[PDB]
Amino acid sequence: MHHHHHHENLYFQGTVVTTESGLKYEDLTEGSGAEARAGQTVSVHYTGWLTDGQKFDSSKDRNDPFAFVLGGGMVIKGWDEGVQGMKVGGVRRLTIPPQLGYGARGAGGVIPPNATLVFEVELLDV
Ligand SMILES: O=C(NCc1cccnc1)[C@H](Cc1ccc(F)cc1)NC(=O)[C@@H]1CCCCN1S(=O)(=O)Cc1ccc(F)cc1
Repeated sequence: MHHHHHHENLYFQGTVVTTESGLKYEDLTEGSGAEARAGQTVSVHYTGWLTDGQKFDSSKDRNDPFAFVLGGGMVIKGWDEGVQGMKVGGVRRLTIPPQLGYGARGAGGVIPPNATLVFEVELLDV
């Protein structure tokens, strides 16, 4: 029988994980609550930037939070992969390569073709 070892949970400080897809992430704060898993409707706060510091979007007050079905293709691939394994209360920084973001199409004329994206995401509910 396989057992989980919780390495990334125990030694998260200053740790940048690079996955087989090429996505990179770092837990800035480890969450205390439940774990995000595929199939769940999750709610989050977020800020997105280009590598050079230009902000392109944020979960501003309004009536947010932002919510989506994990693993269901409602968002960019780096988010469907990156949010899985976060715990409620956690803040996670995602560095997303263009293939896991908007690729060569870009978005709205604000995010250019072939852009790497940086996001800081806070998990509120699962
Ligand atoms: O595109 C989406 N899904 C389609 C899809 C599915 C599979 C693969 N590829 C695409 C969603 C839905 C959305 C579209 C447009 C919006 F304006 C707002 C939401 N978005 C996102 O996935 C990311 C990540 C989660 C927070 C929102 N953003 S985001 O901040 O980058 C958007 C943005 C981009 C450029 C801007 F100038 C401003 C906002």
